[PDB]
Amino acid sequence: HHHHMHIHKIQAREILDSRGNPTIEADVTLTTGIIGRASVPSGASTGSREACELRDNDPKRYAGKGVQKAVKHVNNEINQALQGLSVEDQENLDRILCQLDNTENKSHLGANAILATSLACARARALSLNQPLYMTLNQGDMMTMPVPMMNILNGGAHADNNVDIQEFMIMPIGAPDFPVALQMGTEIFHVLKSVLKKQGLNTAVGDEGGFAPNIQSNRQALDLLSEAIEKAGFRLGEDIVFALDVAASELFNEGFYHMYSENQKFDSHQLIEYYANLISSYPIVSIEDGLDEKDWSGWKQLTTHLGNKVQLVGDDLFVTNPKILREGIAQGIANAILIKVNQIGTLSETRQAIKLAYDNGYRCVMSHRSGETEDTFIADLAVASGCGQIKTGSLCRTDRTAKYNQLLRINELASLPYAGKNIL
Amino acid sequence: HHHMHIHKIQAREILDSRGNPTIEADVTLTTGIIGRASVPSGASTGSREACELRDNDPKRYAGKGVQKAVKHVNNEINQALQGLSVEDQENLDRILCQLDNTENKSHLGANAILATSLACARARALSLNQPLYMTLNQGDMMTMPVPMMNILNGGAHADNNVDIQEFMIMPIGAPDFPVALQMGTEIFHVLKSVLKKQGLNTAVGDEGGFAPNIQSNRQALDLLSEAIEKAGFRLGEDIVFALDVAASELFNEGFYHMYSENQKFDSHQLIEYYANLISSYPIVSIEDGLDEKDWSGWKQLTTHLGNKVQLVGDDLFVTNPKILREGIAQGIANAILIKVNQIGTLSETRQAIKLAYDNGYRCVMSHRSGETEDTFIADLAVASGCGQIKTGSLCRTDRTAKYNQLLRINELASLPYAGKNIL
Ligand SMILES: [Mg+2]
Ligand SMILES: [Mg+2]
Ligand SMILES: [Mg+2]
Ligand SMILES: [Mg+2]
Repeated sequence: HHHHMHIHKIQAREILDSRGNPTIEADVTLTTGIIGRASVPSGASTGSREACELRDNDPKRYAGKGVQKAVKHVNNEINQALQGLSVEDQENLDRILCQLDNTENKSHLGANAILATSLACARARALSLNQPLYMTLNQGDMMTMPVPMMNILNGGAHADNNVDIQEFMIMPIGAPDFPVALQMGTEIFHVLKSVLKKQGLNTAVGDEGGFAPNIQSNRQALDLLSEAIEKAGFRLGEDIVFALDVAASELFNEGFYHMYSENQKFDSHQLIEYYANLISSYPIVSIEDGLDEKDWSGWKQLTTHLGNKVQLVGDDLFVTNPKILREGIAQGIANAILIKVNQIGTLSETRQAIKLAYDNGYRCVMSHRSGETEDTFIADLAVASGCGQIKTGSLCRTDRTAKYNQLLRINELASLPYAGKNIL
Repeated sequence: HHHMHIHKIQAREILDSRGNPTIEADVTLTTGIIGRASVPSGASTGSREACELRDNDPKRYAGKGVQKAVKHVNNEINQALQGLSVEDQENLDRILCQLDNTENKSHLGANAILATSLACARARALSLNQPLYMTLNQGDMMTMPVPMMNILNGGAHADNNVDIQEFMIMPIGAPDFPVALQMGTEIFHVLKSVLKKQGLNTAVGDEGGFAPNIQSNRQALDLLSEAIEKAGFRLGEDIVFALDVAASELFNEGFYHMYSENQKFDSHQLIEYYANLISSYPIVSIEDGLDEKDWSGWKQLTTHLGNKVQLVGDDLFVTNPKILREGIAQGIANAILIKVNQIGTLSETRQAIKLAYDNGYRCVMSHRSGETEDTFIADLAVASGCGQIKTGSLCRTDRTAKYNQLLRINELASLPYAGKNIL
């Protein structure tokens, strides 16, 4: 009977994210007793057009970062708005949530309250169907185990070192399947720890589990990773390639991009040239947010000049937002989008952005935030969407490894190809 | 009772919070219910811990694969347990121990055995349609535990110069557990500002505590004190300290080496050193203050300071009822750190707890420095009524997942918070 998908109750609670800041978790209980549960991540380098992350701003509670207001919105308005409705229709529930909030940026109820509800409903649906989450999430795309881009040296907003570039990532693109890809990246990660330790560089980790040394230059960071790849026995280019998240909106000030670690200040043109030179020296296949979220003329130039040679990922540029991605597609900027559910607030709108990217030749990279939880939703969504690439952290900290472990579990019975080099 | 019978047991290799392989098991009942559990891994491991079976293939995960343990679950353990009931935890655990037939579980591996033991416990809870902590209680009065929160990491958990492994705060003055978690978190974030303002490292070690270099252990305690005060809490009334020295890591050739302070100590001298710390700071608990083999030292420590401070045996006892029994008889320590993977079954862990309770020893439910997303120790801490948990700093989901599970239990458990009763 299909009334078994009807919602009995929705509730939320405050939990801690992986940085120690509160975030929201929602439980959706159906009339059969089944409970779908999901929690919401939180970024540090957040684009200016991300949907509203509703916080309490009480200085006497968690330094103003409580989320009891968002919890209260789930317990009250959202619960009573959705009770008796079916979780079988994800689009209908997300539509009701957006209309209940009735603001462009989800600032009445909070994008975190809406997303917690949206994802918990998706899990309640999957439990009702008695199928793994990734199966219930697929909308016809050919599923693959994704290639991970693994952020093993952290900088920028994620660490207190002098590193300007936010993320230095390795991608085990030459691996034959996902378990071996994880093994390769893990082995490189541990060799990198030894390489750093021998040079007296910091091996404590930043927010995403990558080491947080001070570096002499971005090139030194890439040299250190190259050294670790070689000492682990893998081949640059053939086995492992590089991806970067510059998070350049964090470096843009007063009309210039500031590479403080290198005492350099670049206009847009000079930073494009800077990237072209890095690409000619290292196998960098992907650059995320190479330019500022408002530098649309720069992004167009970057895409024309280097887009044939490298993947260019809009993160803050697009904020997982179909309206913004549509404008970017029309203007010809970037060729990939970083998919962050909590940048937009619902599964359904995330799916819109994915469809708009696929239909127009853009790749999708499924992504964590730097503030994670134990929730592994993005592992199932990466597989289900067939996007072929995931960005979910270094190889330490369970906020990251829990996603890698969920991919290992999915790989057991999914009988799916590894995206591998097809992502190029 | 047909609904509690085992259909199949299987295992898989996953990554722990340090990036090293570990084992996770699924126990599938004839009803289709699946109990799942994974196994943590220590860094400063006692010499008498049960065998953590690794593959030792240098071409694979630097020799730290656990496929041998996974295969022991898939084959020997599955075949031995097919058709038995998870209703009786002691029976399954007895069967697992007899199947291995070695003193330190070196044939199947304590990790293979523990993964099965805990997965069976979960499948049992699910079959009873009861929260895990409910199904784990064995008559003790349940409480929400006071957390000791390791917010400055050293020793084997970070590559800084810090000798003491763990500097912990305990929000003993909090009215309930959510407020205790809030207190510790607020201090954690303030401590980050304190360190950052002094130019000290705020990247984190294995358990989520900051990993700066320090001038001395007193300086570290001063830095924690400054953060407690700037966060607006009171030393003593609100917040007290606990330490894990992991002194077996510091012991070599008759002396304990505090390299960071350019000093070494014999056992007698290190006892004095603790006495002086305790008189300068509100330290209420010292774990592994002496080497795992320094039994004469531990006796002296216990007689001299045991009425003033909690003395937690960790490597001293390795959650092993046989060793705890010897220690109680000799009068050493007054608490035990409970680590399921030091002994290898839930049933033997429960034996240690009961043996401690029956003799006036306190129990501290504990993580390992290498954790997984598994939150079993949150439910076990509550179910045991031990009143104290050690499960990490206030960042890294390997730690916060356990605090989050305690928040979830607290919602409907209607249980008191152990508070100052832990003294
Ligand atoms: Mg960002
Ligand atoms: Mg980014
Ligand atoms: Mg230890
Ligand atoms: Mg210890």
